Amino acid sequence: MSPSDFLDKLMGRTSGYDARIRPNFKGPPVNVTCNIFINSFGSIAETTMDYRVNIFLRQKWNDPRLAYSEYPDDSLDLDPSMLDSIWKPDLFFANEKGANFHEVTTDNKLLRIFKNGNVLYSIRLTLTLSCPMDLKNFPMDVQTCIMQLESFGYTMNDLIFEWQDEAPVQVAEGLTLPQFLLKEEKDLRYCTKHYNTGKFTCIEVRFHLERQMGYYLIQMYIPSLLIVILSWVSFWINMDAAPARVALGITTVLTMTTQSSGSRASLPKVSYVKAIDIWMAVCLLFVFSALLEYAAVNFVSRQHKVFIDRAKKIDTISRACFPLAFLIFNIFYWVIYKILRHEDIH
Amino acid sequence: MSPSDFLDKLMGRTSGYDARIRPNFKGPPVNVTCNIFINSFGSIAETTMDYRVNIFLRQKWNDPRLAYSEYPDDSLDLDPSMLDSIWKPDLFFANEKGANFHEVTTDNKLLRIFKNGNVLYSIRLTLTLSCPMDLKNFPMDVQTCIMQLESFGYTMNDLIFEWQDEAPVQVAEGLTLPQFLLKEEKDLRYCTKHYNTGKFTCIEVRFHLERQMGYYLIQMYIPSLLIVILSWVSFWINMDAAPARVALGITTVLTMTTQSSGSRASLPKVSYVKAIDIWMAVCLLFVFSALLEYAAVNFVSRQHKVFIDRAKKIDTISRACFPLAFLIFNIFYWVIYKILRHEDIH
Amino acid sequence: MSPSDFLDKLMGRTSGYDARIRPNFKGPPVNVTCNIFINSFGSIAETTMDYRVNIFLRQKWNDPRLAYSEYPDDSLDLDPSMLDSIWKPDLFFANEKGANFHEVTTDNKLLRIFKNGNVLYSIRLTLTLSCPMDLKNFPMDVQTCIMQLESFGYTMNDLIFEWQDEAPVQVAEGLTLPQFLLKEEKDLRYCTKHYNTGKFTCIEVRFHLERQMGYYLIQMYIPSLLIVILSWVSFWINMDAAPARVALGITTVLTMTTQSSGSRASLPKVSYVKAIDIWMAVCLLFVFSALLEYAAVNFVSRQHKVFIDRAKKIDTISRACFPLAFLIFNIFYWVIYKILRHEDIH
Amino acid sequence: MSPSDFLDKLMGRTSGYDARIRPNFKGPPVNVTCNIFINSFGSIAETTMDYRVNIFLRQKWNDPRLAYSEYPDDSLDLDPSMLDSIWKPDLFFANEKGANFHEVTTDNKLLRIFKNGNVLYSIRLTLTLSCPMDLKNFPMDVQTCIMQLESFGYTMNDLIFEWQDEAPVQVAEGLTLPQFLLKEEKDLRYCTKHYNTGKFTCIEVRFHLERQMGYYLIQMYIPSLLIVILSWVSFWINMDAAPARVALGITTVLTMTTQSSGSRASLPKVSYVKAIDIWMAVCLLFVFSALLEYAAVNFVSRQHKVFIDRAKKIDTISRACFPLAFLIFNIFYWVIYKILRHEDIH
Amino acid sequence: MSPSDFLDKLMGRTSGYDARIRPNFKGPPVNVTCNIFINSFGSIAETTMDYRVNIFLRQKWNDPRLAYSEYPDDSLDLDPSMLDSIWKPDLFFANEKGANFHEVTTDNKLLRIFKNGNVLYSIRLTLTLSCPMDLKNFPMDVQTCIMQLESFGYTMNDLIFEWQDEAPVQVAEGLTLPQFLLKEEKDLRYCTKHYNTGKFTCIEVRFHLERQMGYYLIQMYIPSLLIVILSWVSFWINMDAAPARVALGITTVLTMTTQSSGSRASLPKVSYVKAIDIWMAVCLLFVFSALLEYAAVNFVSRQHKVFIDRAKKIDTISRACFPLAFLIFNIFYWVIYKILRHEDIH
Ligand SMILES: *[C@@H]1O[C@H](CO)[C@@H](O[C@@H]2O[C@H](CO)[C@@H](O)[C@H](O)[C@H]2NC(C)=O)[C@H](O)[C@H]1NC(C)=O
Ligand SMILES: *[C@@H]1O[C@H](CO)[C@@H](O[C@@H]2O[C@H](CO)[C@@H](O)[C@H](O)[C@H]2NC(C)=O)[C@H](O)[C@H]1NC(C)=O
Ligand SMILES: *[C@@H]1O[C@H](CO)[C@@H](O[C@@H]2O[C@H](CO)[C@@H](O)[C@H](O)[C@H]2NC(C)=O)[C@H](O)[C@H]1NC(C)=O
Ligand SMILES: *[C@@H]1O[C@H](CO)[C@@H](O[C@@H]2O[C@H](CO)[C@@H](O)[C@H](O)[C@H]2NC(C)=O)[C@H](O)[C@H]1NC(C)=O
Ligand SMILES: *[C@@H]1O[C@H](CO)[C@@H](O[C@@H]2O[C@H](CO)[C@@H](O)[C@H](O)[C@H]2NC(C)=O)[C@H](O)[C@H]1NC(C)=O
Repeated sequence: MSPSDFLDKLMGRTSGYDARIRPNFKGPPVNVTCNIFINSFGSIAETTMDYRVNIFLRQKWNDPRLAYSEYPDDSLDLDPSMLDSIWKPDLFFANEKGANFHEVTTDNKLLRIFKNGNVLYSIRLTLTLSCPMDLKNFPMDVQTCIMQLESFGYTMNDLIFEWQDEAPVQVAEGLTLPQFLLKEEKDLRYCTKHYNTGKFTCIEVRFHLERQMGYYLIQMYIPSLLIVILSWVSFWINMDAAPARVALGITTVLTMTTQSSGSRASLPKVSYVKAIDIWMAVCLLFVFSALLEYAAVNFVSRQHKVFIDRAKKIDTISRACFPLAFLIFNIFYWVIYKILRHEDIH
Repeated sequence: MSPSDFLDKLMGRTSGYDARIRPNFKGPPVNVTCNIFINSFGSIAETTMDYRVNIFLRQKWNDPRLAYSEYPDDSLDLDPSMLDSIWKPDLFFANEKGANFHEVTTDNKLLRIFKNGNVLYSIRLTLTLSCPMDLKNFPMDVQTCIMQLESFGYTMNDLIFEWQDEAPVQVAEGLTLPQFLLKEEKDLRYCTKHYNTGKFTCIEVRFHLERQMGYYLIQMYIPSLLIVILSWVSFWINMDAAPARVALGITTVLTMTTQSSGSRASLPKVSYVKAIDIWMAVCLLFVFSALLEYAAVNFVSRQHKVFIDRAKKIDTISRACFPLAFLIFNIFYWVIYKILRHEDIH
Repeated sequence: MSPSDFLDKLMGRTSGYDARIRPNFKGPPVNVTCNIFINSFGSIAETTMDYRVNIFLRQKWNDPRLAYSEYPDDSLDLDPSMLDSIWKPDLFFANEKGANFHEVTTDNKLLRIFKNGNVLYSIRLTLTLSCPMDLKNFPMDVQTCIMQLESFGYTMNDLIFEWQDEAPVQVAEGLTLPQFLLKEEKDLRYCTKHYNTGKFTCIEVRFHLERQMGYYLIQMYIPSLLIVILSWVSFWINMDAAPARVALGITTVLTMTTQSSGSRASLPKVSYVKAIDIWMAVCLLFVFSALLEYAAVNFVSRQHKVFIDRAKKIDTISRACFPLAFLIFNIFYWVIYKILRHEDIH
Repeated sequence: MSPSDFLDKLMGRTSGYDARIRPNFKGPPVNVTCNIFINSFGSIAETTMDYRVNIFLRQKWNDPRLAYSEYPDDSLDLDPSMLDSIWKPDLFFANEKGANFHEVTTDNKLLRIFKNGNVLYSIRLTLTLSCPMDLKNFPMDVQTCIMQLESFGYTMNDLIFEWQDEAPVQVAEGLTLPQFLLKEEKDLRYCTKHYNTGKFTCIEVRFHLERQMGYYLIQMYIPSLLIVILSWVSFWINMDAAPARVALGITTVLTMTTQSSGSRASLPKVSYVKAIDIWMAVCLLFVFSALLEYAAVNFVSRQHKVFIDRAKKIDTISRACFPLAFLIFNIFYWVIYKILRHEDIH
Repeated sequence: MSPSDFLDKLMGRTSGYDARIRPNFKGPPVNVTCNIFINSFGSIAETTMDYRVNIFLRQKWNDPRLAYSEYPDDSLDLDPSMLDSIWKPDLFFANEKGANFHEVTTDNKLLRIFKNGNVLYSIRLTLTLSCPMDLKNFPMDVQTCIMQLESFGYTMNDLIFEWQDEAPVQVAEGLTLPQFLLKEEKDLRYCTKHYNTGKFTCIEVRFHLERQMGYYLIQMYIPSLLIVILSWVSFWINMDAAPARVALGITTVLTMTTQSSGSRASLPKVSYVKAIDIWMAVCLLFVFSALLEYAAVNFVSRQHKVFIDRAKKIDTISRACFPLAFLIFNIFYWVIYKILRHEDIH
């Protein structure tokens, strides 16, 4: 038996097969079972509020008109040359900003037809999916990325999207992301769009990502801590030496304002306040109060000797008060964020 | 009755249907009723003077030649395979810089034909629409984005664009923009282009966006206020200590010039002045006058003791004059902008 | 009379019409009358030496083979479906780096055929035209943008490009550019390319743009003036206080070098000098000479009291010499540039 | 014998050749022998975690149906006009983010058919292949780039990919990369993907790249060494002069924090620490301890003469202690990294 | 005689002309004579190691099958409608990273057929050609850009590429590049690729570009010279005033490190050292030695009056030693680079 003509007798003008008609035209809705295989993950830009992903989308459905028994082979691995002449679901990604196929040597498509009439349809896709991100608790935040698979033309009585009981979302082995950590577990919700044109099917997955804090502690917490400790040096400097103490005040706030403005380089402008802003605002208040303390002792020292020992008493108290009032804030910052970020796991 | 041949008898060579001829060729103009559904909104770049939007454009019109009665179904959900062989309006966006369709799995199109001959045509579009923006009152400004839907080839006697009485512009639930706030109400104007080639139909919507101020107060108002308060420390420093007071003058203007140049990072170069420039120019005049005040008291102190108490009197007056003259400016800046920005709601 | 067959009898195999043959094959050259309508203007990047423009290109020419008398309608508004099967001029833009059509819903084309056989052909185009820019007199410069419309395949004996006597270049109402001002008048030159392949027709327009100076005076003239005035404070400071005066010298040149390097952020590296460089070089010489003046008085003061009053005399003279020598330069800078920029209007 | 009809008799409807059927349909798997020729290499972006490469992909396989004996020519150099009508392997690159063909004048393809029925298929490709990079030991790191060639539709019983015994990967002569060094040797592994759809063939190459350190020593090691030596000047400055010594402390850490933040300009945010961070953290601890040493001697000097010589003793010890404790660290940094980077050659 | 049928009789099924067969199939190789016309030149990015160019590629060759005598016209200006149905060389650019055609209104192609059977084929192309650049002697370097035109499918016995004796490379009048100078003369080498697939023809041109130095002297030589002269002020300052002299030391190196890091903004990271690095390293050594000189005189001054005049002697010597040792370096830097850059013209 020739391989070429079997495609003609199975589908075409001779058999009356039409690619514009769904399998069960006036019967039960077509149940399309979908699953994905994340080949790559990355390019998560916070400013643009989206992320890039490369997936292998597989779809399975039953077509009674494509049932065959002539060839004894249980499966029929078919090239994508007739993929434009069989009926396919009109799946689309609702949160997608930009997508394209892959044609590096040939069409990156797979098609298989089984004896019972089922059809396996695999494709390679690159997506740039939008993600509404909440940047509160910025250095220590669990984000949730979204992915919706919804039909465009067919309603609930025509097309239904489902997952398998077996691994709907598989991730490639060894895929490690630079700045976050992909959780093993995933959430499969069942969205359903309700437009003025009618009802449409939809399926949704959730990806939980945890940001890595190490970079931020190396960049905007340890150097800011060093700057605050540096400002604490002024209590040990001689109270008479005015240019030295003011230089320790002013140069500290000089570098701190630049660090505060530079800590929000990648963050998209957001009206709410972040935990990083709380940290660098409290540290800026600490070093500004340190210079205002000198502005107090310098005016106290000139009141003309009970004003001399009183001037030294502020320096002695502040030597063992500013580190205590900063260690308390560190406890009230590194505990209230390891409690609440732990809360709201999902 | 077969599904395949009904499309042939309804339209094609057998029925004489032509896609190059409008429905009422020599009769009343075709009334096309349009509406949109904003799926996503964002990427509003001020430098490029445009914004990005992803919409679902729906068009409805009556075609007498497409009236059918053979199939008892009231509606006929048709795949987009014959969308290139029926008559469609030549709609285009006048303010569009760049647009494309979506073909992530199949064509993102919808087509429905009813018994009376009406046609429903839905499509998914991504647009980059130009927006003439006025950046005066920059930190607190209500912008207005524009969207025009105009025919390219047909005139008023052929094609007419209209909205429904029901929700012409619908926005997806949960769509929150990073830096602005989309008003619930919308304005539907009725533009009409008048070129040398004739008259053309047009319809226009207006989107009112309010910028969020929080980011700006965290970045270029609170740190500038801290810098001005820091410059006010020099009145409390000893008048004899020349290097300390000049260091408090110069380092203040050193950081202020960088902050003034850095406050216009994203703003496209604009000839008019902004409210941010007024704020940082007045604050720069305040800290420059503070250093010029020291330049006055230092020259007054050396005139050789009536010149000593006179020198101290300027410091005592300026301790309770600069905050008063700055609080008055704050009243004359945070009231004249909450009055006028409130004015001109549209 | 049917609408469909008239296109077949007017042009096609039955009538012998060929789209590969110009109307007057062995007669007078075809005169194509062109005009444009600038829908948008902007994205004038100085670094890349080009600008972006979106235009409506209209072309008019006579085709004797397309003359019709059967339909009583004077004009024949035709969809762009046969625009690929009629003869069209092979116009191209010589200074174009990148261009594309627009297909947001359908083809953005217009075609009209009149009784006498004339053809009106309108199209929507987006262009990125290169512009050779001269950046001398940078803050105050009149640039000239260029746009050439030239045939690629046909010579002078075949194709001739012309303008109308009526408004060849029309600009959309309300089009205001961010950083420049488009002059109302335009120049229509008549270029003619002379390659080794022969002679070709060409038509050229000129757009005169004036830069807006306000941004630059807010950024690199007023702050530099404030810095120079700040350096003039050192004459009023006590001559004995060495760290204060040197701090007023050094911090001034510290900020000035950064401002001089930062004033050429967008300017493409150019070998010639600009007016901004002249301004900031003279101001840098003024503040460097101010510190060298202190380097003179400090060495004069220690020569061991005729050396004391001599030291004070330089400070008293320089108090009323540096502003006079800077006001003279301001006159010799703001007059020699309002004379010469006024000159060379075209 | 005509050249045109031989292609028709060799393949087509007359001969029954089908491009949708692999050569040995129900026999042994088709063995495809592949090799590449790297025409260009570069654009290795660390932030995006990928690299760009332009290659000449050559594939060789046997087709019994294409065996010919009519033309005495041993080889048949065929234009790519029938490349779409013969069977070709569905090769694809697994780690590819973006790829395209080349059509600068014509299709950049080559096809040769020999007497025995073998087929040579050469193509020009541009790839943007993702590379999982490990940035530990950043200034001195051996990276490994990856390239996988895997079939999409055919399994192990159908398609098998192999290399030659002769030069599978050839590099163009004179190809020198800006920032790395391509090793002469290459590793050819034999990957095999195992998806839920079945087994697939795969072949993999490895490219070993060595970063060039010179740029980094000129930028963030020599200037940091100069800064640390500059901080060592404060031991030679007079212990009484408080503003001079604190200015040598503070300005040093002022520039060092900017250098530490600026050393990670191109590096993508990574949670682990790098060797550059170790270097600039130890140097920051050295200069911060130098200023804390002054904060110790200044407080020791005022205890009211056994406190004077004790104050000078710390300065004398630190003159010959800080360079010794820094030279030891240099030995413990430039040896532990020339041992371990040498280790793990592959 | 009709114009339409002559194309059919000259080429097509009736005449047996095949576009898949070269003119002399089993005879001498086809000699294709090529020449270019650079319409635009620019966008030479050093970081990406490539440049952009827009050219008019003209090719001339003889086709005996296209010889005609029926039409008395010596030349036959043909539209590009049959350019896909005649034989054309498979030219490609070996060093090209990205290229595209131009279709702004129609296809930007030209075709002419003469009586003897010769064919003239002109096309418009935009290229992004890679250029291996050597950045040593960066401010004053003669670069060489490359352009290779090589066949992809045909070998030496089939296709041969040649230039004319008359102007192979023509440049448009008035083309002035921003940052370099294009030499009038050009080098035409004769490359010949030798792959494992066989021998291929190739032709190569060379473009010599000279960088303009003016921008660099305005940016990183004159301000660095001013900084070094500023550091020379410290010799004239009083030796007792410690904070003034150290502030002149430290602020100088503070600005110099930023200038040294900022002088390599556009340069791609390169392991070798550049002339700019030599210049700013020597100037950094000069200002660091100036501060170390103060660190010497300050320690010499306190040795308890033979130590006082000895301290002043270093200041007096260094007043007339540092400018002499810097002028000698200027001679040994501005002569050794005007000798060697002059050498190696090609
Ligand atoms: C697609 O799935 C739906 C839901 O599982 C099927 O609908 C059910 O079909 C069974 C079998 O006839 C009925 O007994 C149920 O009453 C149906 N339920 C509903 C809610 O309709 C449907 O038959 C499936 N279609 C196909 C083609 O497999
Ligand atoms: C499209 O809408 C216009 C305006 O509503 C219609 O024009 C009117 O048609 C009615 C019915 O014949 C007339 O009585 C009016 O005089 C018309 N007004 C104008 C200004 O023309 C038009 O008929 C509609 N066309 C279709 C096909 O529905
Ligand atoms: C296109 O325009 C040219 C120039 O106006 C026309 O050429 C002239 O035609 C008139 C009418 O026959 C002659 O009297 C002149 O001698 C011609 N001048 C030249 C320089 O050739 C030409 O006829 C026009 N062609 C068409 C088709 O309108
Ligand atoms: C492709 O290569 C495989 C492996 O070399 C070949 O499979 C072998 O073929 C020989 C010859 O018939 C047998 O003796 C071996 O037992 C086979 N081994 C396996 C593991 O199958 C195969 O024949 C080759 N196919 C072609 C078309 O050359
Ligand atoms: C293409 O050019 C080559 C080289 O000029 C030609 O080859 C020569 O042809 C002449 C004329 O028959 C012979 O006498 C020489 O011996 C040939 N030399 C070589 C090295 O082959 C060739 O004939 C030209 N082909 C065409 C079609 O013009």
